[PDB]
Amino acid sequence: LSTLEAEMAVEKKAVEDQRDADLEARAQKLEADLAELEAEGAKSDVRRKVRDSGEREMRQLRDRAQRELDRLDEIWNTFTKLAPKQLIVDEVLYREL
Repeated sequence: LSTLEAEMAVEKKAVEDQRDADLEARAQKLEADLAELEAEGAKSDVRRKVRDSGEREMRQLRDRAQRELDRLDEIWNTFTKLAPKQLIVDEVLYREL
């Protein structure tokens, strides 16, 4: 249980580091690309539509990564608390186990 808990946290951390690296890069792309639009023929409403599409895209990026974290925690919890008579209806989670 010690070695597996470690590996599981390392793998779970690798997803956290990957998420933080992508959201920062996407945010930088927003700053740089939004600066071009604000410095060149800028208008109030259009820039808001570009940043809204930027915020919405960033939201989806964090949601996806959080889904994997939720899936990972669902996998580690099921193994530690596992016992006979337990029923697994996911079938993809069972394949992962």
